[PDB]
Amino acid sequence: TCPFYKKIPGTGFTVDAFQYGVVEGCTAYFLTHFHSDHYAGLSKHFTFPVYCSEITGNLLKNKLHVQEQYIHPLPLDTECIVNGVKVVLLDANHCPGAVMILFYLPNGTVILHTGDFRADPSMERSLLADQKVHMLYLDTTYCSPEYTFPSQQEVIRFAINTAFEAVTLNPHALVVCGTYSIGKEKVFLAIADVLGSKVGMSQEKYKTLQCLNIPEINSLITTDMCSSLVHLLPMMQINFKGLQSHLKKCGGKYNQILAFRPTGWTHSNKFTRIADVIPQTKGNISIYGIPYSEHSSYLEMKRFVQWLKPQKIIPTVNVGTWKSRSTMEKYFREWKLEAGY
Ligand SMILES: NC(=O)c1ccccc1Nc1ccc(Cl)cc1
Ligand code: NI
Repeated sequence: TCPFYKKIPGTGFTVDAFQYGVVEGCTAYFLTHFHSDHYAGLSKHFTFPVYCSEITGNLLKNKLHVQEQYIHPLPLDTECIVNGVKVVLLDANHCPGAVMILFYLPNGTVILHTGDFRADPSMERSLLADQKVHMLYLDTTYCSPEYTFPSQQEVIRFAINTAFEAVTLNPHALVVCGTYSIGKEKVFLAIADVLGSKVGMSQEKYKTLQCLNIPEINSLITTDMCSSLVHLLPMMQINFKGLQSHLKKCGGKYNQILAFRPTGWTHSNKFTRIADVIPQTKGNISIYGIPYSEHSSYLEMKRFVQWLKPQKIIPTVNVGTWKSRSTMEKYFREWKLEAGY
């Protein structure tokens, strides 16, 4: 059974609703981004129209093998008509190809669905600037004031400086970066650039990256592990056992590993500043957890909502518990009161 918060009222549309079989009355299925919790249920045998970004469409065709006849890519920042309803896709500042969707209902109601997003002041000068939004379907992943983390720029600066220092001190050190989905590509691209290397990876991960429309990508990545001093591995392998095993396979080219695990928020954010972050170390292996978020912090979310001033908010994350739901509702009321709205 499809939950109410994935249905767009007054339309034949659903958002990120592929795991419920045939949804009654749904004439078009929207997909905000290529993360598995959102595409769950899509496969090569799907036979209904899917609306999405160009990048998401590349991944559907090449990774999930969805037939081309059912994939409907739309350009960003452009008014489009879908089954008689005006829609716009906006960049979500999440992972590559991730969008927010604006729906202009026949009755005059306007709905924004954020998908997954990291709110930014630049969104205040998108096509959102024009008009009023009645309903906001909101990515509430980190809707609580304890959720603080640095800018993506500060986190990248830390990674680049850490990697460049380590490898300049020891030219026989290998850098390893963990991954389990698209998103957070800047971490490994920025480290490789400072080291004057391509990023080496599996054939499957190389395929995925070739779908993302990243400029000059052929100059940045490779399947030839031997040529590269920055390697990607599955996130599950970023531990002392997994990294020891990998070092053995490199045939005496390297004698040290510096590894990075990009996480979201962790509790160590409530104690430590980014500049003060230290690794876990065992012998010749060191592992840094870095707080590289592709979701809004509490403060970024609050600013966005107080700027937009929607009439109604519908959370799409943390909706499973009464405690979570009551906590979010109390923050929404605070924000409204403080705004003078
Ligand atoms: N869920 C809601 O819609 C809501 C509930 C309780 C109190 C306020 C609310 N919505 C809101 C908050 C802040 C702003 Cl700026 C605009 C709308
Ligand atoms: Ni996501």
